[PDB]
Amino acid sequence: LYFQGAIIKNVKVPDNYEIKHLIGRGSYGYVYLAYDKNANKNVAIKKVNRMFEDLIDCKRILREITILNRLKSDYIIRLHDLIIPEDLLKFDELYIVLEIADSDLKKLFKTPIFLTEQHVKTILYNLLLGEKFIHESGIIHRDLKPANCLLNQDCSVKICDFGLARTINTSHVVTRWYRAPELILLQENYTNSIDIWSTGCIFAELLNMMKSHINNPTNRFPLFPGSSCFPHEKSNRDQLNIIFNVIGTPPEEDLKCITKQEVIKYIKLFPTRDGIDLSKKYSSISKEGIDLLESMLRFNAQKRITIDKALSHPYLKDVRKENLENFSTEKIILPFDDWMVLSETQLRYIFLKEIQSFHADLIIPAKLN
Ligand SMILES: Nc1ncnc2c1ncn2[C@@H]1O[C@H](COP(=O)(O)OP(=O)(O)NP(=O)(O)O)[C@@H](O)[C@H]1O
Repeated sequence: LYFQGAIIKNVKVPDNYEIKHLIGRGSYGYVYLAYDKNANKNVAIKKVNRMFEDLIDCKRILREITILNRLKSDYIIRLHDLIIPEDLLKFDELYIVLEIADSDLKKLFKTPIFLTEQHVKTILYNLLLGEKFIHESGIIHRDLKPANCLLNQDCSVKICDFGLARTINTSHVVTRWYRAPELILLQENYTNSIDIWSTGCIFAELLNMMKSHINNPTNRFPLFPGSSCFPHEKSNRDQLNIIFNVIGTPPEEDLKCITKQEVIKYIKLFPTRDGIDLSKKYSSISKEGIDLLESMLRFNAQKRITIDKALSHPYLKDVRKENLENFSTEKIILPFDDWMVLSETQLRYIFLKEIQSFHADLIIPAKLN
């Protein structure tokens, strides 16, 4: 006769944080509502377990933490605190304290509520302002999806979950539904256009919330749900399949970017087909709206609409705030680099320095230098 309210049990955090309840979960973390006595505010606390088993996963959480700690924007979720581990040399857990948000787009999409088109617009624009800041800081998030676009009741969007981000120069559930084809196809280089693609996918799901497109909330679906999310060739073949089913086999101009012969030949062996007509799928929105949607979802990363053009797109004139597009921020420097293979030792050092940024007096063990 166990109590389900024993989900709070595993969460051990300094006494100034009062754990209230569970709010959300992903493939890596469970996150909890908590009240902070010292700051007088609600916060979110992400707990990540088993964090040195796999070192690729370890690096992931370091990247998430180091990025958010060096970002300063109302459109990116704030890093409120990092809790000192009790065992500084052998800790396998980490408590990440974040600015709280009311919700997230994945939750909204499941709720039995309908949005107006102004809502859709307000939200997409807010998302794009966030992506702009990510760009101007010389980062590509690389894994934008409904789960990591947090939402507040006033329609403001806060981006999170930067563990897959890259800089501009075990087994888990893995969602490939918002991945750009170039990424699916594993091409050498890529730009922020990768985040615009993801934005297009999200936009389709924002469009689903209008009653005139979908009368019954039960039946809102992602645009590209091809890949299976549970544990390279087959998963990506299905994800590439469904993308072509929607936007079409690509034309020759789109294939000129590609470097490797075998990839072109892989592509070319998907039977030629035309897209769906998205105007017919989303037939309550203007031709401008559909233009914005179709521009974000171009196979050609080069022809895909840019952040700046999406912000200034006529479909969003009604909500645009050119005042907020113009800000000044520098390219952040991360305390490690993408290529760097790093030891447990070295990764524990960098964690503790970040934790030290929030806790001035923390002393890093000599063993970890
Ligand atoms: N600051 C926050 N405020 C409120 N809810 C949050 C916050 N951060 C995360 N959540 C909720 O927790 C979920 C998981 O967060 P996320 O950062 O994706 O965890 P993760 O497992 O570490 N990353 P992923 O596996 O890519 O989802 C989100 O989809 C939200 O429902």
